[PDB]
Amino acid sequence: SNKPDHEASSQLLSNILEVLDRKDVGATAVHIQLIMERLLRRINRTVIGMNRQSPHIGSFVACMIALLQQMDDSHYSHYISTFKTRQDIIDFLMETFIMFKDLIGKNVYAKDWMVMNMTQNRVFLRAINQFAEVLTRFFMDQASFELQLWNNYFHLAVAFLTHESLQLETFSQAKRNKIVKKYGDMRKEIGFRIRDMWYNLGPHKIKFIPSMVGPILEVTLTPEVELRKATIPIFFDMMQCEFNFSGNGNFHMFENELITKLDQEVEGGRGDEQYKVLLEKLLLEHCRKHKYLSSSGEVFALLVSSLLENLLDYRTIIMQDE
Repeated sequence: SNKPDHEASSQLLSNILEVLDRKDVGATAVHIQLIMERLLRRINRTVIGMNRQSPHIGSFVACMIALLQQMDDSHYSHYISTFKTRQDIIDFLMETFIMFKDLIGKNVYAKDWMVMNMTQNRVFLRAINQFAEVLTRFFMDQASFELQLWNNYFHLAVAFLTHESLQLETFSQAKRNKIVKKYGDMRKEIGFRIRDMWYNLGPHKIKFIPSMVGPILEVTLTPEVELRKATIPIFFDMMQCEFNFSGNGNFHMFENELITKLDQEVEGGRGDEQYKVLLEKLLLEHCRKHKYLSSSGEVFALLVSSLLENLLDYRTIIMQDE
């Protein structure tokens, strides 16, 4: 029966936290700590159910982030880390990620509040980061089993990283620099964190490739240079992992959907010629790092690259010939 109170509650919920954020009124680290402790999963449940889009849900949105905006890692790690039986906290985390995907998908703003938009981007960065560290120190091969959940994470991570791109900052010549000075390039460390999570995964990667094949391309498809630069080697990485498998088998299964998706997005029109160029380059580098199977992957990547100029030429010609 909480329904009519939602907005009203948010009102309450608003002011408290913001007067908590009000600087010199009084020290509140433990106080906000407590409020966190006994309201987080709660409000998350709410906006799970409050998840209807038409109403004042957006307000709750701010509420949530504001909390965690104010609220510091020491707290995340404090007891929201330190819950009861682990499986419960696992459940909670799935709730978190699924909701985050539900946020980034169907964003609750008309894209004109891009300022607070950037802010909530940042706070989501921070929060999911804290989730990353706990998921390591509570769900790496130290928690060797029940390690699928990253599915969500990774897609969510990728799904996060799949907006606010070079053309977007292009809008004003100032726009890029503006958002960089205020924020930098979020995508950089976003992808880097996903990358180090990949590395941190360890041997269980082989359990995971065919799924994560899709995600690693958009990030690689990224218009920018540098993170894409650090991003390609992952490809040689899991192809090598598939080789650790290919001791029994190959990586043909891998390269198949590789090529597949590669197509549908390249024809979808994201990468550029220099994209394939640097692909070729770096993959070749990696192939110099390794022996014979690197040469095999080289000829396969030559096939790839070929297909790439085929597609780019296709695109440029279609947009101008019929």
